[PDB]
Amino acid sequence: GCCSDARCAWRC
Repeated sequence: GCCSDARCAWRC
């Protein structure tokens, strides 16, 4: 589950 870059992840 990848979402907003400053808190949630980009790597999935």
